[PDB]
Amino acid sequence: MHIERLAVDESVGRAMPPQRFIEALSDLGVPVEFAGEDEQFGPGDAVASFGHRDAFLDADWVHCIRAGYDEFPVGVYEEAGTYLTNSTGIHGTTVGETVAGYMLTFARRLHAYRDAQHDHAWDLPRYEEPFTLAGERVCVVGLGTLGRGVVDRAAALGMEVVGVRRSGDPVDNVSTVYTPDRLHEAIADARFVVLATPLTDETEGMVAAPEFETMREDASLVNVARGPVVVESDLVAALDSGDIAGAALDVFSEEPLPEDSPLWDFEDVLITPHVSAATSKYHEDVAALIRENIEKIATGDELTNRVV
Amino acid sequence: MHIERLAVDESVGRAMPPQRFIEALSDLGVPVEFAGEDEQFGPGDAVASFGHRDAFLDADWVHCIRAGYDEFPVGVYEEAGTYLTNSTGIHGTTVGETVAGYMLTFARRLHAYRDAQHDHAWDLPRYEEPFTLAGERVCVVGLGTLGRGVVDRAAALGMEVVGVRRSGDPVDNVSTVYTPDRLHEAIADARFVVLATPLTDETEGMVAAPEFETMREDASLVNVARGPVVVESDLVAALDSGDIAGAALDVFSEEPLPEDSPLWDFEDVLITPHVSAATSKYHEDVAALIRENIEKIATGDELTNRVV
Ligand SMILES: NC(=O)C1=CN([C@@H]2O[C@H](COP(=O)(O)OP(=O)(O)OC[C@H]3O[C@@H](n4cnc5c(N)ncnc54)[C@H](OP(=O)(O)O)[C@@H]3O)[C@@H](O)[C@H]2O)C=CC1
Ligand SMILES: NC(=O)C1=CN([C@@H]2O[C@H](COP(=O)(O)OP(=O)(O)OC[C@H]3O[C@@H](n4cnc5c(N)ncnc54)[C@H](OP(=O)(O)O)[C@@H]3O)[C@@H](O)[C@H]2O)C=CC1
Ligand SMILES: CCCC[C@@H](O)C(=O)O
Ligand SMILES: [Mg+2]
Ligand SMILES: [Mg+2]
Ligand SMILES: [Mg+2]
Ligand SMILES: [Mg+2]
Ligand SMILES: [Mg+2]
Ligand SMILES: [Mg+2]
Ligand SMILES: [Mg+2]
Repeated sequence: MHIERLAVDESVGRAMPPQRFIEALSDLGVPVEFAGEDEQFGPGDAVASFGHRDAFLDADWVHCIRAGYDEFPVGVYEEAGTYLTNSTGIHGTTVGETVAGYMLTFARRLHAYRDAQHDHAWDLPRYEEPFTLAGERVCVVGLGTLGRGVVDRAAALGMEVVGVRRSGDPVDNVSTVYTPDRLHEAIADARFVVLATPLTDETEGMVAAPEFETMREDASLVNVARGPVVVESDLVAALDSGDIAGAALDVFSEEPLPEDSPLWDFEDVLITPHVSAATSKYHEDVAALIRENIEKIATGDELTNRVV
Repeated sequence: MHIERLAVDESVGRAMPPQRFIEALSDLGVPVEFAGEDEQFGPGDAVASFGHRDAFLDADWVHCIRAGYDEFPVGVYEEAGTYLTNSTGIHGTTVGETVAGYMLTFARRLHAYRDAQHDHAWDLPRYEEPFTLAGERVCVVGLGTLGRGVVDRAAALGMEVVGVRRSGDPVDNVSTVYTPDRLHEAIADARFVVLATPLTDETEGMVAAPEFETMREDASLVNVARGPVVVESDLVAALDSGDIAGAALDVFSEEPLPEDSPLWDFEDVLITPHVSAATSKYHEDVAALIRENIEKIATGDELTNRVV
């Protein structure tokens, strides 16, 4: 690989202003150019993009500007001989902070107060409603960049932390790590269950009616992974039946979440519009990954975040 | 002083169910009795109360179940020989968590999402709006139990932390401690300014138009102290003018906050109903101070949290 050009697909617009991103890449040593839906690639092309296009298969290298690459046909890239990288490793602080925010919102009742603020109502909680995260248990399912960002902040707040990962191996600040076949043991005693796994064959529909049964009735689910990791209809049923207490949800089976979803109306559900990782500096964070991999290519070393 | 009785004033019901507090004081070595608003007191009586009654001055000891004793006439107690203690030392975790919650709410825009949830609207923030607390500066004004509860959590979240206290003496996790005569220096570069001082002759009206001028236009004020530490009309004016960005307010010059107050309507104000220290274990927290002081009276040692 000898890269002569970085093309920036217009789909990066879904996550950030393209112009800001192009300006963040200006002294790379190769030209950085905007590319639209209908363009052609070839030897020496690198491409930064949000979604997949078949035209990218003519390029040497595609960088997906998301951590999740579940919408990329990974097998076709391998067969085409086209390198594919992702943006894992940059979302730990933003997502960890958002999730700390969700848990504190539930513990301190901030969402109920915000509801009351609209009515100008000085509504006091029941004595038993407010609690402290200190001493409460969180189970973090997926212990990568997102999961660890959550873990570190939960641990800092004095929470008891357990979690689940594919390898079952120790993780700093996690008292007990479980393999995925022991999910029900992991979630059983947790006040919060946080989902931070990629969407894969194995994780799709992982959290469904049996898991909501196992969960504490006073527990909340947090999904910052992908919508289809949860069976959304089972989630609705569990919330209506009281199998769990509530949820903070950033990702959904259909996005935007349809207006007629029952999820919008549960008091103890927080809906956020796939923004748990949002940051005014996203363009710089992704640009740094692109720069790193340019140097890797130039010096003939293995790419950071290589999917295939 | 030899205590023969602990009277539990009915005003404790403003903070916790009195039956829960009475039962948590069962092993004091003296009887614990409820006291209505028309109750007589004499030698041997200790009282546990939320607010002041002149009737208390015939008792030997009043324990205020709040940290703030500004509604108690301290000069009137000293002259009368009646001991006064407060409940400072028990609100660090509850207030610390709530303030962390407020700051994360603003950084991650959760309040705006909650507003959109009511309308079933999938409304992304503007790109420049979401940020991370990590790397941002907070000034904590008041470095006692509440202030340290805030500091420790802000520091753990990766914030730069400075603060203000009377003595100027070092405090763990505060990088620069200022005395109150350098308030403007302390607050000028802060993204968040947090108030955690008592209401005193010195602190009343501390934060007014000139301080809102000094503060960053992108900064937010957090008030978990007492309403009159801030000049409320100057706050409204500052929020209208954009001298600051917003505020999280748990305390007000008049509580409950009047429906007609303009503070309810600012998008970037969070109103909470004097609940930043709310917890379902408050009865246990308050009882343990009372137990402590009972033992110190027996051994004839100096009381904890003695006011006069
Ligand atoms: N809401 C949002 O805006 C965002 C969502 N995401 C989503 O989060 C996902 C995770 O991203 P990131 O943390 O960067 O990814 P990482 O690759 O850093 O980590 C993935 C983690 O998931 C674990 N894992 C894999 N399969 C399973 C399983 N079956 N059960 C439990 N754990 C499993 C891995 O285990 P091991 O450690 O053993 O390998 C690893 O700990 C992305 O794929 C994306 O879908 C990402 C960014 C933002
Ligand atoms: N919203 C709520 O529900 C609650 C509100 N509060 C309020 O918080 C107040 C503080 O409580 P707590 O932290 O327990 O009290 P503490 O006595 O532990 O701490 C008070 C702090 O205020 C500092 N201070 C005093 N005067 C000034 C000033 N002029 N400028 C800067 N700092 C000053 C003191 O400085 P130094 O240490 O140097 O003397 C001390 O560090 C209470 O009096 C009460 O009004 C308390 C509990 C709950
Ligand atoms: C969109 C950029 C991050 C958000 C999510 O898409 C991801 O997988 O990273
Ligand atoms: Mg309710
Ligand atoms: Mg259940
Ligand atoms: Mg707006
Ligand atoms: Mg930051
Ligand atoms: Mg003054
Ligand atoms: Mg002044
Ligand atoms: Mg209104």
